[PDB]
Amino acid sequence: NAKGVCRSTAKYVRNNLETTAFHRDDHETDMELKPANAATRTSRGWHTTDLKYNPSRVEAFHRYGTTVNCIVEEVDARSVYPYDEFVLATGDFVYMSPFYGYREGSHTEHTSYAADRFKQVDGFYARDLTTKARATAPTTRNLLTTPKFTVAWDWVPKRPSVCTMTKWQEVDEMLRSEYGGSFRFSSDAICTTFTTNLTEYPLSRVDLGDCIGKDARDAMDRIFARRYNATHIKVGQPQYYLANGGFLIAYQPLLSNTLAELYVREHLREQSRKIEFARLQFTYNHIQRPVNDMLGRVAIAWCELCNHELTLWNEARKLNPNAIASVTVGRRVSARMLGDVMAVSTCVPVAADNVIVQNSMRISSRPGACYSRPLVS
Amino acid sequence: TVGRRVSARMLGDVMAVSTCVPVAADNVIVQNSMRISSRPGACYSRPLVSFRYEDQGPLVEGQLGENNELRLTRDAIEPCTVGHRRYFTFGGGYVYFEEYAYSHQLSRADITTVSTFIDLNITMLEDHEFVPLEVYTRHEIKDSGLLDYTEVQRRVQLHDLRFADIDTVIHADANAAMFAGLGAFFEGMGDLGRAVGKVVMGIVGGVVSAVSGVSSFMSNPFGALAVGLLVLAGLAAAFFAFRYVMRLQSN
Amino acid sequence: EVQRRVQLHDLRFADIDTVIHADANAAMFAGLGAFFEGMGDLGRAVGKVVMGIVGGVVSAVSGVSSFMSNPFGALAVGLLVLAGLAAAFFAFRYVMRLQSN
Repeated sequence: NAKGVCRSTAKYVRNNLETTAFHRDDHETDMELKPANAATRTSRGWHTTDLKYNPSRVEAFHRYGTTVNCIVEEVDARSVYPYDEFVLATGDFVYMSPFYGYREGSHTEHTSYAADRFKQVDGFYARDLTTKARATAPTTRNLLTTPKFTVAWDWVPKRPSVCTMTKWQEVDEMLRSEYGGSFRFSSDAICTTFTTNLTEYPLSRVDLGDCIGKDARDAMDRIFARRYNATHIKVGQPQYYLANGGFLIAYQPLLSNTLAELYVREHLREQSRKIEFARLQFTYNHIQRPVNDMLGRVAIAWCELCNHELTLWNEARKLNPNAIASVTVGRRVSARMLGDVMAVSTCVPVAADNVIVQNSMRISSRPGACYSRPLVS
Repeated sequence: TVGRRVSARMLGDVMAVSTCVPVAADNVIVQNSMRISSRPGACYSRPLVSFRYEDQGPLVEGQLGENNELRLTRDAIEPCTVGHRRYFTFGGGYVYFEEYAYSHQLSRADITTVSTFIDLNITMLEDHEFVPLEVYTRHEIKDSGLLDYTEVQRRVQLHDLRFADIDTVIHADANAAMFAGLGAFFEGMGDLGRAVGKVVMGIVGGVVSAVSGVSSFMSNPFGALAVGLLVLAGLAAAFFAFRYVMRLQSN
Repeated sequence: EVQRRVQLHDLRFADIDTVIHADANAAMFAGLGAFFEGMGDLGRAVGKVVMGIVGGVVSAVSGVSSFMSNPFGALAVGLLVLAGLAAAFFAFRYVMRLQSN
């Protein structure tokens, strides 16, 4: 931080004992940190020795008795609730809360490293290794030593709380049926089938802030006004259910005008020989049988269609991961198959005038070979 | 198409089919390592397993295939890489391996799902590689996951280049450089160049063919033995006669 | 199956590369190196000169091997040994006459 240099010496372990290394077998010296040429605009990096890029590495390791190279790298970091640990853009984990420290409220957070491995600094000032210029305002700096690298970040107090659940999908049409002592839900919009117990969940016992309830009511009314107001009727008040896998479903049953009148004429005959549709919806067997057949056929049609599309899409995913992932996310991304799952990251853009193409694809050193695609700078 | 697990194979322009047999999840065991001990450069592509068809039956050996399939061959092998990481589907969950060794198991609920053809809520990072030093010092190959269609055709084009370089070496021979050197010298001398070159090329051809003949004879064990016995006899005769004349030289 | 075979072929090329990049003397140098490192200071004092003389031996053998591969090089030694055999057997038969009488 003070000058942009390292000591040219290090401690290492071999044969179960500690030993000291020295750059090219020479004495302790301040080595200058140089920018990495292939590093992006963001996620910058610096090194003390050029062997990572220069071809001299083919002989350098046989030319000197020992080498020492100092590395410094900027990376993105992410943490998720309950914020007990975090990950780095290199794929490594850190078993400590990003909000931890010695200040108020920070010292009670989760940690898995010894007390000597952590240190905090107040009134710290950053300095860019590229420009050699110092920062204008101070920060609080956290420092931690992992068994394979040291890591540092700027400290901030723990952010406020938020609603326990977030809206994922608004479904215009969703069929519900009862089978094997459980409810089953399905739609053409999503290929998932939700399964749930018959008992309704008491949402009011937990959503005291109405953050789930209010949003649900508004969405159901928007959908009803847009598509159903002219052809269907609301049967009763909304219902809440907790589906397998950790989803919460807000449901609103409907009846079409053409079907509602069948319940009306049955009720009129029942009243003649001797309205809350919620009391009648499943009582008249002769009306429900045609409905079970009609809607059962619709549900099966959607099920067969999902299997057809998933089968084609999952095969294309193996041939070209980048194209398939970019279409799903809606932006250019890089993707790779790590066995039976996919890993992803973001690509960085470059302006069209900052690119130059070379005139030849032939390799001069080996006459039989040629490049498949053009060379660029 | 059929609505159940089946095995299929393409016999040219038609398909052949048969039924698969199920095995219970508790009758299967996975091994801790993917490295091959007999040949240090090779590693298995997918984990090794052991299982039983019935709760009391003898053990059978295999390799874990795609989508819970149990293969009986143990033939998926690759050259070992650095920075290896993999997740394999296993009995309704996943098993995690790193640097060709086992680590732990996960539930299908532990990983986020791209549950729709389009979804924008993913919170990615700009990844930065923490490359191992062996890539520079020992020139070891860095892992790159499963091959895609572009990568497959890139490797096929690289292998046919290597075979082409081998063909050039066996089709050509060391005398071609000599013949080219001689020809380049003679063509520049005109009529005299051809008048001398035509006879010089003939005698040089006689030399290389004669040398090739005697060299070829030694390929046979009896040919190699005959020349070996001749030089051995010559050595015995030489040292005996040399020692004998040394006696005369002495007195 | 296609990607399984592609990975099997690149394993075979890696084994071929390993054989041509390495050489028979590496095993000898490794054996010598392990002995001299284990021998300590005196081991280094001897090893530094031993690698020089062994280098002279292997380079001399390679030097003649590079000559022997040429048709004229093979012919030159062939004519020399043939002449040596003729000289040896003639001289042996000659002294045998003297040995007889």
